[PDB]
Amino acid sequence: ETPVECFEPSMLKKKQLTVLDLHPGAGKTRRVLPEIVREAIKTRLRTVILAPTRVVAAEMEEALRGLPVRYMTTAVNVTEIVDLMCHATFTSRLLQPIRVPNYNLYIMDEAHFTDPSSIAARGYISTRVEMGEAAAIFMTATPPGTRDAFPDSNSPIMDTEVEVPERAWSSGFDWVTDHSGKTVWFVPSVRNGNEIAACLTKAGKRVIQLSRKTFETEFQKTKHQEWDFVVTTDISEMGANFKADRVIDSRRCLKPVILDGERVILAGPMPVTHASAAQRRGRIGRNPNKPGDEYLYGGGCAETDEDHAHWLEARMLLDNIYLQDGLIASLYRPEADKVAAIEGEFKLRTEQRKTFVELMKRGDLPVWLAYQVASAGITYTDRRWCFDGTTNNTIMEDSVPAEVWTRHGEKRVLKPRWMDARVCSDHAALKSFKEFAAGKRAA
Ligand SMILES: Nc1nc2c(ncn2[C@@H]2O[C@H](COP(=O)(O)OP(=O)(O)OP(O)(O)=S)[C@@H](O)[C@H]2O)c(=O)[nH]1
Ligand SMILES: [Cl-]
Repeated sequence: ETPVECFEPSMLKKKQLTVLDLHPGAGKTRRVLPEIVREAIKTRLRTVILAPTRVVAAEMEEALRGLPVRYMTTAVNVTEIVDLMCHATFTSRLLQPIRVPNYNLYIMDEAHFTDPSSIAARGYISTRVEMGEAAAIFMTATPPGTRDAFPDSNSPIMDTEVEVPERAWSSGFDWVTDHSGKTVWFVPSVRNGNEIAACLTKAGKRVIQLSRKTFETEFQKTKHQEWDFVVTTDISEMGANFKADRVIDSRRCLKPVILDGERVILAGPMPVTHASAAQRRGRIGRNPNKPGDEYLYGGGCAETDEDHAHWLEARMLLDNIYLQDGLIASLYRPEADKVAAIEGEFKLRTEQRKTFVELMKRGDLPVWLAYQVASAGITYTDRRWCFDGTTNNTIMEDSVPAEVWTRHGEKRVLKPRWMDARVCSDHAALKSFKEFAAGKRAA
């Protein structure tokens, strides 16, 4: 229950689940993780290590060099004693009709990650631990329920609430561009990031944008002194290391919300959680001999309620991940109260379960949307639902209805039967959903 400040080998005994909240300067990846891994190899424990991103996974692979650790960059079925993969890869593996190894040790890094695949992985793991099959270590500086937006750092951080631009500006924010150092700017969305980055670029700044779809390749560009701003969504809350001296934090996020069980809207921008604010601020103050890092933030914090879609989507995943004796994993208890749904409420019959996973893995659809289409009895290749919805579900592209040529040869207005705002959030999202609706892409 209570987080612990340092690793101790008793945490590796079955039924133990520990939240490890390491102090600044502890060297989690380079010092603590190899100690845990060596002790795991020592006691012949089948172990998996779960990184939030491929960037962190690559950092772990380096830190663990010379140890028998196998890094699985993709969710392909495999079947030397320590596996390494991303949270998302792990959950994708759980969905395959192949049993995942009987790991007796799970190590999850940046275990505060609130994406549905991470929530689902935490529920599966905590269930395996509760059943005496394994031990688990959840590593995070911001465990569930944290209310401290201003935790300790290696060096003191100068915190100041300011007006943070939410749109492009032409004047009135000279403190933004008068800065001569490096700034990480957290924005609530890709579209907002696009508008802010363009404005900084117009002002002569060298900007790198980061988001979930681009993160691995664009994060590489940060590894040099060749930039003035990183403009990033919340994805950089999950262990992204920057050499910066300032964070500009909107303190805002978008929240996917299922309205009346009929549609998903992206509500907000609204205040971030305390954990998110702490992690954003946590990009700086990291050098104990470099004072003066600055955290400029645009508003207050607020805690999630039950209307956030990711926890329902995690239950949709876990209901369709088998265990022995037909068992269904529960959410990790600190998060279980974020949904009203019970284990099994979303468990689909075999053929519709298969379509559900196809829409997610092949179709790149959000979990909620994939579930609506699968549970309606629609097969994966039937794209008619993308066009026969209410006019109220028309997706707009440049202030006119978006239009798609189907592989059958008709031009159709994009009007999905179920509307999930995430498929048309940004240009990259829409482009993908358009290719999906065109029946062109079976991936
Ligand atoms: N390039 C480089 N960076 C280091 C080295 N040791 C620590 N750092 C970086 O200094 C920062 C502060 O270290 P620390 O407080 O221990 O954070 P940490 O997250 O536990 O450190 P780690 O998991 O990345 S090893 C981190 O960003 C860490 O990556 C090092 O040997 N080389
Ligand atoms: Cl993103």
